[PDB]
Amino acid sequence: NIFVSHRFPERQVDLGEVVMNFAEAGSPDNPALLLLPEQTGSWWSYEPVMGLLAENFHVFAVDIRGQGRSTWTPRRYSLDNFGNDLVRFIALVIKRPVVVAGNSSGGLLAAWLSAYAMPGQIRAALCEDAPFFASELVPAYGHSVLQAAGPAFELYRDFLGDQWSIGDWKGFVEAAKASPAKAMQLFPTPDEAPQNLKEYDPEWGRAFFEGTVALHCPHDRMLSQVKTPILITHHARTIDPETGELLGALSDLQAEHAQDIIRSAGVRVDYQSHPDALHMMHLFDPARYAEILTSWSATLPA
Amino acid sequence: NIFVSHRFPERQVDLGEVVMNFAEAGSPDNPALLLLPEQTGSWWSYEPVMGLLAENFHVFAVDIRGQGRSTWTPRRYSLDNFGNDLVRFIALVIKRPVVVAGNSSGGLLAAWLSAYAMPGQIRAALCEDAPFFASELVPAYGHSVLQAAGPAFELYRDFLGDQWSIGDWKGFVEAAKASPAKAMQLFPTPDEAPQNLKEYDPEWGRAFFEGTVALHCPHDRMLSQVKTPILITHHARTIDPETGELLGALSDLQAEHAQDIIRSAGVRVDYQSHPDALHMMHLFDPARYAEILTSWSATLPA
Ligand SMILES: C[C@@H](O)CCCC(=O)CCC/C=C/c1cc(O)cc(O)c1C(=O)O
Ligand SMILES: C[C@@H](O)CCCC(=O)CCC/C=C\c1cc(O)cc(O)c1C(=O)O
Repeated sequence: NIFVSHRFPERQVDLGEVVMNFAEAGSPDNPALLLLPEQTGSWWSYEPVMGLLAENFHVFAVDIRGQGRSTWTPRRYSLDNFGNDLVRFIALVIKRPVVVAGNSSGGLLAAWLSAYAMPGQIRAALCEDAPFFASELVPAYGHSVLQAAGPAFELYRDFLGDQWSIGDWKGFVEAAKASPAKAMQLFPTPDEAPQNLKEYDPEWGRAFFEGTVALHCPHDRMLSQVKTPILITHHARTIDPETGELLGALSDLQAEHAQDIIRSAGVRVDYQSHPDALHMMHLFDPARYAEILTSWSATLPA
Repeated sequence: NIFVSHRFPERQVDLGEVVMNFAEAGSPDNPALLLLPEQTGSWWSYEPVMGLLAENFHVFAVDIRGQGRSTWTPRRYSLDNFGNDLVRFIALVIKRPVVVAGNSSGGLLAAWLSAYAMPGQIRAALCEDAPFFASELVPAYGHSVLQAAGPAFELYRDFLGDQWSIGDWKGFVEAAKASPAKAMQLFPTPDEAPQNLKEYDPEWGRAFFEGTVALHCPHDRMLSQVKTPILITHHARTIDPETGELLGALSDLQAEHAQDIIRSAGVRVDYQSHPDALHMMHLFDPARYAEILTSWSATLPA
C-alpha cells in the first residue's frame, strides 16, 4: 500500500491467480498496443510515452506479476508464468490482436508471446534492449547473467529479500557502491528506496540470479519458435576492459545470434542499433521510442 | 507415427505452442468433464470408461503435452506449462465450465487448475490417487519423489532418454529387475515397450526425478490456492518396512495434510480411501470410478 497517483486511470483484472493492474489510453479504433515494463519497472514506466502512443494506438500498459499493483506470487516467478498471465490479459481485457513492446525483461516476454501465445494473439513483437542470453544462467552464446547484470540482482536478494522480507535498503546502497562490479553503477542507489523498487518483488532478482526464472525457457529455443515479425533495438553496450563484464543488455555477438535464430525460423526480423541510447529509451527518450515503434508498426501487414 | 486406432474419433487443436489431441463423447446438454491421464498414459487411458461417463457428461479426454499425439516440447515440461495448456484447451474447445478429473500426475493438474485456471473455468476437481508431495523433490511433508516413484523415472531417463533418444528398452527392463527399489515392481516391465509408453516423452520422468517439473509449483502452496471443491481418492498405498519406500501415489500422512491445506483455504474437500483399488482405478474398475465421479458430481452446486 505504498503506491502513488498517476496520469491515467488504473484498473485491475483477475486472470485466475494474478490480479493484473494496468492503464488504458487511446481509441479502440486504433491498433491495440501492449506495453511490458522492464524488471523493477511498473506500468508507469511507459507513462510519459503513453500520451504519444495513444495518438495512434489503443495502448495497454500493465504491471507484470510480482510488480506494481499486480499480485506478488512467491515461488512462481518464471517466464512461462509471466507470459501466460499476459496471454490471459490479452484474452480477457484486450480481446484483439496486439503489437507487443517490452523493455529488457519485458522484451524477453514480448518474444515469449510471439512464440508461445495463443494463436492470433500477437501481430508482431518489439524487443527494446532485451537481455537475450545475457539474462540466462548458462546461455548458448556470450556473457551469462553472472557476468553482466547478476551482481545487482544478487544484492536485491541479499539485502531486500523475497517480498521485501529483509528490507535493508541502506545495506544495499552501501554494498552496491562498494561492489567491485563495474555494471553495478548502471543501477540507481539513492539514499531512499525509489518508488518503482518499493513496488517490486526482489524475488525477481533471485530468480534471474539463480537461473530459475528461465530454466524452462532457453532463449535459443524460444527465439527459434517465434511466429510473428520482431524488431530488436540494441542500445548502449560495452565490454569492460579491466573486468570483462558486459555493461548493457546484450553483446554484439549475442544480438547477431538472436537475429540468425529468428531469421532461420522464417520470420521477419529487423535490427536497429542505437549505441548512444539509454537502456530504457521509452522512459528517458520517449519521443525517440514512439517514433521507432510507430514507424516500424506502420511497415507491418494489416 | 506409432499410434493405434480407438473407439472414439480423435481431433487436434492448436493451443499456440502445443497442438493438443483429444477425444470427445457425449452431448453438450450434459455437464462438461475434462479427463487428465496419468504420466505415461494417453487419453485412451479413459477409453474403456468414457462410454459410461458419456451417458451423463460431455466428456473430453486429452493427450497432455509430451504424450500421445499432443506435441512433444523438449525442456519446457512443467506443471505450469501443463496447466496453462489445459486452460487454453478449455477456453478454445470446451468454452464452458468443466469438472476436471485427473489420475496421478493428472490429478495434480486438476488441482493446479482449481487454483490457477482462468476465473470460472473450473467447477470442481477430482484427484484420482494424486501424488501430492510424494512427487516433489523437496516436499513440505512426507516422502520425496526419490523415496517413491523417482527410481522408475530415473530409469526412464537413463535408458529411454529424452524424446526416446536412447531407446534401450531391454536395458531398462534389465535395470528395473535389478533395482533395489521395492517400488520398482509397481511399474510394468514387458518384453516389448508398451504402446502407452511409446507415445510418451521420457523427459517427463527426468523432470519429476530432477525436481524441475514442480520447482515453480510447490504443492503446499498450490493446495492452499484451490478455489473449487476437491475430491481426493486415495487408492492402494503401503510403506516398505526395510527401505521405507512409499509404494503408491501418496502416504496417509501426506493425504491428511492435503486435506488440511484445502480445508484451511475455506474450500470444500472430500476424501475417499480405497486402499484395495489399483492406481489407475478408472481403467481397471471403470464402473467403480464412474460411480464415484457421477455420485460426487451430483452433490456439486449448480
Ligand atoms: C507408470 C505410472 O503409471 C506410474 C506407476 C503407477 C503405480 O503403479 C504406483 C505409483 C503411483 C504414483 C505414480 C507417480 C509418482 C510420482 O512421484 C509422480 C507421478 O507423475 C506419478 C504418476 O504415475 O503420474
Ligand atoms: C539497471 C537499469 O538502470 C538499466 C541500466 C543499464 C544496465 O543495467 C544494463 C542493461 C541490462 C539492464 C537490466 C537487466 C538485466 C537483465 O539481465 C535482465 C533484466 O530484466 C534487466 C532489466 O529488466 O532491466
